[PDB]
Amino acid sequence: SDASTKKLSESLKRIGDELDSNMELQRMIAAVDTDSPREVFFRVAADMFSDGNFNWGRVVALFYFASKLVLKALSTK
Amino acid sequence: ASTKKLSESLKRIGDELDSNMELQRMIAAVDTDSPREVFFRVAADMFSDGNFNWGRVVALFYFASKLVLKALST
Repeated sequence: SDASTKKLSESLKRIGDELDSNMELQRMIAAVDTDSPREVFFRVAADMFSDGNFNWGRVVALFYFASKLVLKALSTK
Repeated sequence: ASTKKLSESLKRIGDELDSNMELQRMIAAVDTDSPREVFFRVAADMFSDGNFNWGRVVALFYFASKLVLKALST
C-alpha cells in the first residue's frame, strides 16, 4: 500500500503547490473586478462544460480560484 | 483579463493538470476499500514538510470526495 500511497500524496503535493505558485492564477486573482458576482461564476463554470472536456483538473482549478478569491475578499469585509 | 480570458485561463491550467498527473489511476492504486485510513495517511504525508497552503487543502478536499465516491463502489 505504502509506495502507491506515497506516489499519490507526492502528486497531491505537486498539485497544490502548482496552484499556489501558478503566476497566471495569481495574476488573475489580482485583476478581476466585476459587478456581476454569482453571474461570472456561472459564466466561467459553463465554458468548462461548453467544449465537453470537463475533467478533474478544471474542477480543482475553478474551486481553487473561487475559494482563494472568497478568502481574500473575506480578508477585508 | 475578463470572463472569456478567465475561462480560457482556467481551462488551459486545468487541462495541463489533467494531462500531466494521471491522478485517477493514482487514487485507484491506494486501498479505496479503507478510506478513513488512507485519508489520514495522505493528509499526513502531505502536511509533513511544514508547507501548508490553500493549494494543498483544495487538493486534499478533491481527493477526499473522490475517495469516498470510489469507496462507495467495491
